[PDB]
Amino acid sequence: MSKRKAPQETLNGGITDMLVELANFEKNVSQAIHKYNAYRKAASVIAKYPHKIKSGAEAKKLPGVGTKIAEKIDEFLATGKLRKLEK
Repeated sequence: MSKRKAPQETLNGGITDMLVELANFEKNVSQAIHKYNAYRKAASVIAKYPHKIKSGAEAKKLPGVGTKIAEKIDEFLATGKLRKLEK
């Protein structure tokens, strides 16, 4: 796109894609602004991070990420797959 080229080594391009996607679902919805900044801020630092998050702690140390969104990051680096186990 002239100056804005895609990323050669997609590091955190899969995570931000799930935080930026649902993030729109937060603001796009009425009573969903608290969770909005959750992925909107976490996806911002990760989508614009110069390195990869090793464990969930590496995501919490980032400025803007809390323990809720950062907790989901640990599950990403932990196993990677997210079954539908709600218990």
